[PDB]
Amino acid sequence: TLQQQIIKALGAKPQINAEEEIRRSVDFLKSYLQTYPFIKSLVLGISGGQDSTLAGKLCQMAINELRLETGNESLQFIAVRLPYGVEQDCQDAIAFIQPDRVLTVNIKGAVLASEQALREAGIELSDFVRGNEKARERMKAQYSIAGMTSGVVVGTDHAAEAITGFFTKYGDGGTDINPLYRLNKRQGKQLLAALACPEHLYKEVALGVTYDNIDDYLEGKNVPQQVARTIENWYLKTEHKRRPPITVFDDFWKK
Ligand SMILES: Nc1ncnc2c1ncn2[C@@H]1O[C@H](COP(=O)(O)OP(=O)(O)OC[C@H]2O[C@@H]([n+]3cccc(C(=O)O)c3)[C@H](O)[C@@H]2O)[C@@H](O)[C@H]1O
Ligand SMILES: [Mg+2]
Repeated sequence: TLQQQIIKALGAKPQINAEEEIRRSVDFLKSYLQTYPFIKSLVLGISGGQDSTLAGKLCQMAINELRLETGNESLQFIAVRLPYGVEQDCQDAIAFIQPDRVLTVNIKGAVLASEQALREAGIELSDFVRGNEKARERMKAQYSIAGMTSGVVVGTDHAAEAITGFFTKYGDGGTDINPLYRLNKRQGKQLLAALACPEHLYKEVALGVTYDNIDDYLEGKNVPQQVARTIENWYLKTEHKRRPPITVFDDFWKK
């Protein structure tokens, strides 16, 4: 079935052990940094929501352990707040993560500048397209920071978003390493609970399904046929987002 094929492709599991997965992600980040010792920083955009808070906690834990283990005082986790103009949840998230450094970059000025240049050329953006533009400016900011701090950009992509391609191509989807990949939405909550994250930090119509529908599907459960079709429709439609640019050698789009 397509469901079984998708589940395999995304590495999703019906049930996971919170603590064990926490260590799998942390050990992953630690191992990567020890393999590429020129990397001195982990950069992650924080929004005060479930995904970035979970990833952020794991990143700081990885950095904390590597410091104690190697003695390298130069390693650091950089949390980046990227507000558009002018949110107490972000402060709470920060207090929970206890990041080594927090940088605040307001992307409004740049986004308005990009839109003005486009407008003068004859292109007016719809609010929808402006949203992706915002996501890409956030990507740009994080990569500039990584470039100046010898770091890599950590992504928050997970199975529940990868399956529907619910991310901006080269926007929040533009990252270097994704420690949450394989987990579904509710499983991400499990990890946060295990980390004692303040409940309110992890507690939109675009899709024709709910996150419970998506997580159930990813867990291999029997869902109403039309819900399965909707989910698979999104998956098939967004394969280009989960693969490198298309070349004359590719044939996946021909099926
Ligand atoms: N090992 C690793 N594993 C995972 N991620 C890694 C990584 N090393 C770096 N990264 C990530 O990638 C980033 C570095 O890559 P990138 O941002 O490309 O930076 P970089 O590789 O330095 O790209 C710039 C080079 O491309 C040339 N360029 C660019 C564009 C157009 C043209 C032209 O001729 O028209 C030439 C430019 O002249 C220069 O030689 C790092 O900051 C980090 O975010
Ligand atoms: Mg997310």
